[PDB]
Amino acid sequence: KTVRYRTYEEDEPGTVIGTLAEDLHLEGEGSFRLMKQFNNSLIHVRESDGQLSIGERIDRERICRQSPHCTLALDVVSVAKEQFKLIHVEVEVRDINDNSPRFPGAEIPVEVSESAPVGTRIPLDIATDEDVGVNSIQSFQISENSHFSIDVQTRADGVKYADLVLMKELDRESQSAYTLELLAMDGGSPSRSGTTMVNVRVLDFNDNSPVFERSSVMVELMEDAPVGHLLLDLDALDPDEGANGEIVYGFSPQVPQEVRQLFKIDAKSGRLTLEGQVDFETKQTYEFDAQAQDMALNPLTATCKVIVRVIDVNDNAPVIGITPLTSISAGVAYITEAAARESFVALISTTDRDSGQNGQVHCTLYGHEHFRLQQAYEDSYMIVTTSALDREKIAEYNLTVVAEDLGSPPFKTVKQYTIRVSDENDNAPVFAKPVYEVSVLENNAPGAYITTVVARDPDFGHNGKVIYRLVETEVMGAPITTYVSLDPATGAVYALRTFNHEILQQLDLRIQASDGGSPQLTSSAIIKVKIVDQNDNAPVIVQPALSNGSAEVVVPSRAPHGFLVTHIKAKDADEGVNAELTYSIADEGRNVFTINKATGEVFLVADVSEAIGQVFRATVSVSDSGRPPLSSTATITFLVTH
Amino acid sequence: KTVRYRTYEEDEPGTVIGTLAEDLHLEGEGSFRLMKQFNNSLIHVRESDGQLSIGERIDRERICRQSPHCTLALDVVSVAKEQFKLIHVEVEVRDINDNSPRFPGAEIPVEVSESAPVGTRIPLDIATDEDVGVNSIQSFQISENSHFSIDVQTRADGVKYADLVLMKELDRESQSAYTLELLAMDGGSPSRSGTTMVNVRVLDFNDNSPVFERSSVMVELMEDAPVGHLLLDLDALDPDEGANGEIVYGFSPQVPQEVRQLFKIDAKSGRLTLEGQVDFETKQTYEFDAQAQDMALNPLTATCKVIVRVIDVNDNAPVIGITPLTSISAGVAYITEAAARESFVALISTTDRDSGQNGQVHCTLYGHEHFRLQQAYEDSYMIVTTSALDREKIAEYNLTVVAEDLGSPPFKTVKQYTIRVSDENDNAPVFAKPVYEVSVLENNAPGAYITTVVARDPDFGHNGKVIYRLVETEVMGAPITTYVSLDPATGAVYALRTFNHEILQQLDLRIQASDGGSPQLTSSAIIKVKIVDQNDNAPVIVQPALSNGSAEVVVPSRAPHGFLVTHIKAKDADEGVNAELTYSIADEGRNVFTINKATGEVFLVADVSEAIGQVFRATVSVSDSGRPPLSSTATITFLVT
Ligand SMILES: *[C@@H]1O[C@H](CO[C@@H]2O[C@@H](C)[C@@H](O)[C@@H](O)[C@@H]2O)[C@@H](O[C@@H]2O[C@H](CO)[C@@H](O[C@@H]3O[C@H](CO)[C@@H](O)[C@H](O)[C@@H]3O)[C@H](O)[C@H]2NC(C)=O)[C@H](O)[C@H]1NC(C)=O
Ligand SMILES: *[C@@H]1O[C@H](CO[C@@H]2O[C@@H](C)[C@@H](O)[C@@H](O)[C@@H]2O)[C@@H](O[C@@H]2O[C@H](CO)[C@@H](O[C@@H]3O[C@H](CO)[C@@H](O)[C@H](O)[C@@H]3O)[C@H](O)[C@H]2NC(C)=O)[C@H](O)[C@H]1NC(C)=O
Ligand SMILES: *[C@H]1O[C@H](CO)[C@@H](O)[C@H](O)[C@@H]1O
Ligand SMILES: *[C@H]1O[C@H](CO)[C@@H](O)[C@H](O)[C@@H]1O
Ligand SMILES: *[C@H]1O[C@H](CO)[C@@H](O)[C@H](O)[C@@H]1O
Ligand SMILES: *[C@H]1O[C@H](CO)[C@@H](O)[C@H](O)[C@@H]1O
Ligand SMILES: [Ca+2]
Ligand SMILES: [Ca+2]
Ligand SMILES: [Ca+2]
Ligand SMILES: [Ca+2]
Ligand SMILES: [Ca+2]
Ligand SMILES: [Ca+2]
Ligand SMILES: [Ca+2]
Ligand SMILES: [Ca+2]
Ligand SMILES: [Ca+2]
Ligand SMILES: [Ca+2]
Ligand SMILES: [Ca+2]
Ligand SMILES: [Ca+2]
Ligand SMILES: [Ca+2]
Ligand SMILES: [Ca+2]
Ligand SMILES: [Ca+2]
Ligand SMILES: [Ca+2]
Ligand SMILES: [Ca+2]
Ligand SMILES: [Ca+2]
Ligand SMILES: [Ca+2]
Ligand SMILES: [Ca+2]
Ligand SMILES: [Ca+2]
Ligand SMILES: [Ca+2]
Ligand SMILES: [Ca+2]
Ligand SMILES: [Ca+2]
Ligand SMILES: [Ca+2]
Ligand SMILES: [Ca+2]
Ligand SMILES: [Ca+2]
Ligand SMILES: [Ca+2]
Ligand SMILES: [Ca+2]
Ligand SMILES: [Ca+2]
Ligand SMILES: [Cl-]
Ligand SMILES: [Cl-]
Ligand code: NA
Ligand code: NA
Repeated sequence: KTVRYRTYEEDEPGTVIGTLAEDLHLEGEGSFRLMKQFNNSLIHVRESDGQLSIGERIDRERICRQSPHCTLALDVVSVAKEQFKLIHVEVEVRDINDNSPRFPGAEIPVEVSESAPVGTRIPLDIATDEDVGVNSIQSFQISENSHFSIDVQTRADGVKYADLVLMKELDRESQSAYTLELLAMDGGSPSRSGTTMVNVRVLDFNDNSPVFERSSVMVELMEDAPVGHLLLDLDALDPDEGANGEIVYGFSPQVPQEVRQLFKIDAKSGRLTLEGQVDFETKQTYEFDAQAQDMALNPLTATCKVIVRVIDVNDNAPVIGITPLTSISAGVAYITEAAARESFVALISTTDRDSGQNGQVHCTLYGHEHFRLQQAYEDSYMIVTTSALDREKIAEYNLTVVAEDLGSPPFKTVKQYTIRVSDENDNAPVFAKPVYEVSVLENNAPGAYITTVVARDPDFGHNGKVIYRLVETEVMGAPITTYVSLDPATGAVYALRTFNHEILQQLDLRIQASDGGSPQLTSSAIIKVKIVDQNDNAPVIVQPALSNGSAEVVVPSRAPHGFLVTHIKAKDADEGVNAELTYSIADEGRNVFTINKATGEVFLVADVSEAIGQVFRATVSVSDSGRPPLSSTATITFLVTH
Repeated sequence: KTVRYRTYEEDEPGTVIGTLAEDLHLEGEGSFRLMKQFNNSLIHVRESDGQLSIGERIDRERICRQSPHCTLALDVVSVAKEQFKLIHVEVEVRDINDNSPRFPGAEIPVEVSESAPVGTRIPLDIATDEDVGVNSIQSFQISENSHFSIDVQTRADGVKYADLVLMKELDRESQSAYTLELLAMDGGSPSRSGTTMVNVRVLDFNDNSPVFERSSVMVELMEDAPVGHLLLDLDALDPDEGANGEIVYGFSPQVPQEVRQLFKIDAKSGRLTLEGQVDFETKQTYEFDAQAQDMALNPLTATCKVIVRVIDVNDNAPVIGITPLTSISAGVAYITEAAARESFVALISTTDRDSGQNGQVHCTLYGHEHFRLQQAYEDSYMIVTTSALDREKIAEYNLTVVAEDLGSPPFKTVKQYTIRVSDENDNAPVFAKPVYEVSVLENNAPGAYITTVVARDPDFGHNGKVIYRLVETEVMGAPITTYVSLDPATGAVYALRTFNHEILQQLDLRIQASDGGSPQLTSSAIIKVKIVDQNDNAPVIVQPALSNGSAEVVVPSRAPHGFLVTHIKAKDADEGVNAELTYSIADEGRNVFTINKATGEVFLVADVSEAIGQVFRATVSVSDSGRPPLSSTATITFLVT
């Protein structure tokens, strides 16, 4: 039969569970023993009457571990009136709360990503309480915090594990670790707690792109900055951890290739440097996005707008260009001597590629005062005449143009230029004097030389070649061209005929000088050729009438001394000295007749000597004054009559 | 001086810009000419009046490209009254919209991660309009969508570039591509359009862990399921692309080594198989988290709660254990023959480790009807006595216990057991006969043997060895211990004295037989020794009185034959035959007297011849029957007066 008692674990040995003999009204005898003791039993039985007392130590957690019931079963045998009996006894061992919740370790380290969704579960080491029932772990508490809570769950074989659950989204940059106190406690007003620490390690996600310390940057860069010049040390920052926050600098992928060759970005430090050479006169502003990138699985990027303003340097000098209105030779401007005052000759351009004062030009002209500088428009100055030009006075000019910029120091450019004045037919031939006077002795040879005329045209080339022409004029009906000829190149006048003074005294040539111009220019002069007389006409006796060189006149013997017989008149063709007639009645032996040398009047020296019938011959000559003189003779006879 | 006109690009050649002679009130002359004719000039001037017309085509976009202003400069020279003059002229060339916005290429390919925050800018190929001012690129057109909204920004050098900007979070699993044709038109009333293709390709991020078609699953596993048995084909899914969505199955990191050695998960297919062996009697429920993992750089994981409930099979047979109250040998129970009805002898345990009917046991006992089975508690049956036991009748019993479980089919276990009955001193010695009788011849030697007695004790060991003792009783005053002795071991009786029948006829010995037990048991018997006579008593003659064998008697002579003279009496000490008196009348010569052998009376044969004075001599003897017979002698004389 089954008799049942109840004990309480870890009681002092020798406590009264019960007594069989008395509990079951057992009158008779008893030799109460346990039937077998393979291990040293925990309960002792009084042989006298079957009293069951706590023998050794009774630890429920050692004999039943986590089993909800713990019954110690023993078989006692007795003897009553020579009958051996058996009684089966079951002693329920009640549980005492002599064990407290325990955790494996004082700290539980756990890891979770900041990118995990709310509700993600994180395992925790289970607590254990070696008691059973209410004396086992009933409740769990977590320390007050914002993010984490616990939930307890039981497995199908009854093992009661715990989970840490995430309530709010994490951010490792705000908070990267958590320290939470975890505790478990059992039932019954005598309550026992056990504790541990949860160390939550928040693992980083790359949820932050880099960002530059400054969103945009401008830097100034001299256009003569040397290679390696440091423009700027770019800086960025990333809050993420380790590689996710480690930055590498460079260009935005859209930056053209010119910039990538001109400028360089150190990928580690962000230094931005010049590797090429810039030129303000070509491009004065660069605009590009630099970028920063973190070294993460899914990299994040940020950009910074960089502006480089290039600054101008005086690296250009003035350029002088000269373009003439009219010219043939290089670097020579031509202009007609006919150009009026303030005529444009050539245009000067003075330019400077730079900007500001460095590109501003002052132009100055050096040369004869006949030319002036006149500004036409920006950096464009005209050369203009200030006075009338005269090729015959000045045929060319050498000029000098200087152009300086306003840099400090300034660049100076110098250039030379030549002006040549074009000929117009501005001057006509000019005879030394308008009227020339020359003389020619009568009875010349034919083809004799009289004179030469000269006219002058100072114009050059064909416009200044003189041509001489005999103007056609009449001379005693006939034309001038028959008496005289003129070499049209030299202007030499040659006589074609032999001239006779007795006929023609003066010959008036009219010569024209012409240039080889278009229109032709002419001028006239006159040569007054003088023919002067000579002694080629001997005088002739007119009265008395001549008969083969002889004559006769009679004389009355009735007449006085110094008689008026006859009057010898004579004529000469020449002029002046050569027409000075002097008379002589001479060589007669006896002095018979006497002559008046003035008016050729012949008188008698002797008295009336004979009566009648006398013949007397003498000679009477007429001469002129010129050298050599010529003369003619008349032989006249006189007779005495009554 | 600078005189200013204005024209419009690509106008009809020969069109009138203006007239210098008339515009500048130029009275006088003019032989208007250009100074520069080294390249083929695009403007020609009429000599008469200085009016210049468009010679060739004038294309602003080719002489000034993208330059805001386009002024052609020309230097003309005239001659007025022999004076050469110069006039500088600036002809503004105005732009018309004979050029349309355009994009460098027919397609713009673009890639963006679905994980990019709002506001991320994607650069786009810049548009170009070769006109200037309002005729330049003024407007950018965007396609209506929820995620991409673009923004136009202007640079230091005035070009209007456009950025593709994202305002709302993308999801490549929701939407993975976009195709947007990008075009722009310029300002001013006649607008010209130009276009390209934008192909937005969304790149995948590993933003979705795998998840199982079922969060938990339970499977039943027979405890005799063979190695390789298929428990379950795990299935999991991942929306992500390529390797980010390709799964490998295995155990959660917390799974003990017992489970990892016992069960196996194929990483590729997720098949869960038994490689070891389970035993319901050892562990009947397994619980573990299987997990699936995507093959991504930093993979994402999911778990599935797997329950394996083990099923019981009848793989254990009942075990029989027997524990006796009292025992010496292995597998042998002892019990005293003194036990009463229904005394506990031994406890049988019949158990089966299985569960259900497979573990439920029926116990049956086979053997002598003196023992039966009585259940004490669960799987615990008592062997009990049913009747009184007697070691002397049955000392040992061979029993058999049978224990079957209730499986289908059932397991049966048999066991043998032996019970031995312990001896108690329940029996006392008992003699063959209660009263023994033997005889002894008189006059025996001293120290002679009479008989031997034997008693019987069936009890065992000391409880059955008999010792005999002579009970102290008196015989004619003295104690019996003096006539006889008893050997306590053999039971032999030796005669101590020599016995005389005349005195002692019957000797009543009282023997006790006792066993060697505690308490000691005794029983008594009696030996009646009878003493029988012998002939060691010679008889003597009493009447008449004797004198060394002689006597004398007188008688008167007056009588005939047969007279009463004298009467010869004798006595014998023995009994029976040896006390048989025989009378003899011995020789006297003459036939004088004759004797009656019955009553010892002697008479006379001859008459009275003599009166007085005669002496007569004879002998008369008495004898007994025994062998040898004994006799004494007496001589009697008779005389007359
Ligand atoms: C204007 O300038 C011309 C150009 O000549 C010069 O060339 C350079 C070397 C520099 O000196 C410049 O400053 C200058 O422009 C002058 O022409 C030169 O004239 C001289 C003298 O008349 C010539 O030399 C002569 O040669 C002949 C024959 O060999 C000799 O008989 C003379 O005795 C004399 O040495 C020279 O050839 C000529 N140069 C050229 C290139 O033609 C010119 O004098 C000047 N005009 C004025 C008005 O100043
Ligand atoms: C109770 O059991 C004992 C011993 O246990 C027995 O051992 C074997 C026989 C097993 O097969 C078991 O089945 C069995 O329980 C029995 O004792 C045996 O008795 C036999 C009786 O014939 C003996 O054999 C005889 O022995 C004599 C003298 O030695 C010979 O002259 C005969 O020719 C014959 O062989 C045997 O020796 C004996 N053995 C032992 C170990 O004791 C016993 O019989 C049994 N009791 C009952 C009532 O069945
Ligand atoms: C166990 O102990 C804790 C303190 O460690 C208590 O707060 C709890 O209520 C239980 O008694
Ligand atoms: C659990 O354990 C902690 C530290 O071990 C204690 O501070 C707490 O009161 C509880 O007993
Ligand atoms: C080209 O087309 C666009 C619209 O498609 C207009 O903005 C433009 O004016 C031109 O017609
Ligand atoms: C610009 O060009 C596209 C083709 O690339 C046209 O489809 C569009 O209408 C616009 O004219
Ligand atoms: Ca305890
Ligand atoms: Ca406890
Ligand atoms: Ca507890
Ligand atoms: Ca963060
Ligand atoms: Ca982060
Ligand atoms: Ca980052
Ligand atoms: Ca430069
Ligand atoms: Ca410069
Ligand atoms: Ca300069
Ligand atoms: Ca002149
Ligand atoms: Ca001239
Ligand atoms: Ca001239
Ligand atoms: Ca002459
Ligand atoms: Ca003359
Ligand atoms: Ca003369
Ligand atoms: Ca155009
Ligand atoms: Ca245009
Ligand atoms: Ca346009
Ligand atoms: Ca997605
Ligand atoms: Ca995805
Ligand atoms: Ca995935
Ligand atoms: Ca099993
Ligand atoms: Ca089983
Ligand atoms: Ca079974
Ligand atoms: Ca008995
Ligand atoms: Ca006995
Ligand atoms: Ca006995
Ligand atoms: Ca005797
Ligand atoms: Ca006798
Ligand atoms: Ca006798
Ligand atoms: Cl003459
Ligand atoms: Cl005797
Ligand atoms: Na830096
Ligand atoms: Na599968």
